[PDB]
Amino acid sequence: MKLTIIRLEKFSDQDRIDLQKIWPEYSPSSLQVDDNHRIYAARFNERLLAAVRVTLSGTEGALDSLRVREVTRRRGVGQYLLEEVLRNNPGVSCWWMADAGVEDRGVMTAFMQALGFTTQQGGWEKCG
Ligand SMILES: CC(C)(COP(=O)(O)OP(=O)(O)OC[C@H]1O[C@@H](n2cnc3c(N)ncnc32)[C@H](O)[C@@H]1OP(=O)(O)O)[C@@H](O)C(=O)NCCC(=O)NCCS
Repeated sequence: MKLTIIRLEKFSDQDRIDLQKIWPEYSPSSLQVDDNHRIYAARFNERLLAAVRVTLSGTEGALDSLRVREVTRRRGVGQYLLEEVLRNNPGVSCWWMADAGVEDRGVMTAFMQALGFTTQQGGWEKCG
């Protein structure tokens, strides 16, 4: 079982629907990425199991939003994905994770602490 993390360089209307299924509060924008704003899609067996948006502004890593499917509250997928990103993106020493006003942040921080992130003055930081 390997989580296939794909980079969303092109958005079909099929992807469009499933993305809105992951973010039911998000009105369908243009869905437009660049070499900095990089949206990665973790598809486990063809289907979206997790979605994360990382804005690599230069060599700085800004992690905004991350949603794994609700049922996947413990299946390695989340940490696997985060580690995978940090293992395939070298040089980026400053990983900054936004809180995004998430209320499941209690659970999120528990995930963060057990994975290897620290909370500093308004968000999670991982310099390394
Ligand atoms: C929270 C969430 C990431 C758990 O997803 P996941 O892919 O199962 O995460 P993992 O399986 O990698 O993490 C389980 C590990 O995280 C840590 N952890 C601690 N508390 C945890 C918790 N309450 N839930 C999940 N992981 C937790 C542990 O180290 C655990 O390791 P273990 O399985 O060996 O015990 C998933 O439910 C999710 O993404 N939901 C929220 C998406 C969302 O709405 N986010 C807002 C973006 S605005």
